[PDB]
Amino acid sequence: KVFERCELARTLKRLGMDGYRGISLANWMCLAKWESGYNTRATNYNAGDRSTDYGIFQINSRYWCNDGKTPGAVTGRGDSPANACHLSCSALLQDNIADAVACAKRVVRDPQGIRAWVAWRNRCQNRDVRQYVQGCGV
Ligand SMILES: [Cl-]
Ligand SMILES: [Cl-]
Repeated sequence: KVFERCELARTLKRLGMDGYRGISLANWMCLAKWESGYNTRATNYNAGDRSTDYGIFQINSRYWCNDGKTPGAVTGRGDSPANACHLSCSALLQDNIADAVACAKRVVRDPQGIRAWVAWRNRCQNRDVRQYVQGCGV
């Protein structure tokens, strides 16, 4: 699904993203915009490390969801960082963003917070992001 700007804004608000782990709704808006153009079915393969970015927030398969084909995990068990969101990557390609939202919340629970996405740094950090939520009634 390709969300309209204010429609997404109202949806993220309802899903409790405003101020989640200190991140304003405008920053979440800035992130989705640059990551997918508000497209839930967006995917990007990284030839470089053999991982894929899924969905509206372009969540990577190396750490956050399982797609079975990305190299990198434990062989056996113990201190296991893989599929942190406990979801099939497919779940991040649905029109309903509840799962993508829950996963994005888990991502920012780590020290880097919203900095986990390089695009946020290049395109949103230290910028006036009010434009993304203006006139949406949020
Ligand atoms: Cl799933
Ligand atoms: Cl799975």
